[PDB]
Amino acid sequence: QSRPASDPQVVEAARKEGRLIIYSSTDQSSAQALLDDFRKLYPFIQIEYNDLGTQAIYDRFVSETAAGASSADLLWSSAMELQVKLASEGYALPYDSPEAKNWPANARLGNLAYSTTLEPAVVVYNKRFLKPEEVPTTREGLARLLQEPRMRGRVATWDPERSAVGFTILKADYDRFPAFQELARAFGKAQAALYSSTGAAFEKVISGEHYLAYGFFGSFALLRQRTVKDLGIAYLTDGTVAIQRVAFINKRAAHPNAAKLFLDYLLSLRGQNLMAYTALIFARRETVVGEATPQALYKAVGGKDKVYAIPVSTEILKNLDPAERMRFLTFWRQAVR
Ligand SMILES: [Cl-]
Ligand code: NA
Ligand code: NA
Repeated sequence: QSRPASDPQVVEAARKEGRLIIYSSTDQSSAQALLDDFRKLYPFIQIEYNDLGTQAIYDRFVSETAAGASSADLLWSSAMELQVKLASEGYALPYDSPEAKNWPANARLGNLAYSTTLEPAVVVYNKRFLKPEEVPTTREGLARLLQEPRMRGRVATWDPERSAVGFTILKADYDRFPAFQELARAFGKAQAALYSSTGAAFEKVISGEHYLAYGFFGSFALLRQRTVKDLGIAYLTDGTVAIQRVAFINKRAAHPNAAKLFLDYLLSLRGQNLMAYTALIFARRETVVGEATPQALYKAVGGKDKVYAIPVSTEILKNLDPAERMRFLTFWRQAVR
């Protein structure tokens, strides 16, 4: 009774194909439950899951296509600007997902690419050093906390010069919230350490070498919290930036119908529910019940209007413009040093 909406012509052509190749940035141990469940629905499809860095996905896909080689059927990546760039340059199979009828226009590049997640950039902290009631939930509040001598060298955030996702998140913050400028200068005052990776930042918070990290995905925070009871999460109430992992089907898929079934599964309530519940990846689909969901996120930030979803839109390509990049990085480097 929860099987994704299927075109019978598509399921029958997927049987003949009987294979699916995925290039994905989602860690395989996070995706596993979805792969196993997809196979229970479509046990006639053999999956090749390639778990790759977001740059690897873009380079590898661009290479194979250009050399004319067989590449991925489906590309699934948290690098929104690179996915949107490929899908707006002829790399994407146009396909109207029957599971995406209620997707907001800003969660889909028409029929070229789809959001699969709505993941908030949050504050994480070490509850042995900071109690929940003293962790501010606004940029101005965090800027105030970081004036305290006890916070000097105790703060982590992204290095937007070494992380594409870190860039997306901090740039969205800078473009949307004036108070971000005060907070960036406070990272300077506090001698914030910058990280190219969520895991390197989280390790230092768990160790107590930092007490607080700003701008990391709630999905990773929740996943680590399962293991680590001293990890606190605070949601920003003056405005939260959310990233959307983008999926699209290769225009040249060898198995385009298998890729439609998997894209439909990723978007369905069955797939979105399993992703939220088992992977603790914040779902896109608003009907999912549980902690890693739009409803839970909206209650935590004080309403839907306080979440800015980075859109699945060619408008985000301004982030790749050298002049725009430079203006942001010029401000950033001046403020945080
Ligand atoms: Cl990361
Ligand atoms: Na389907
Ligand atoms: Na639904």
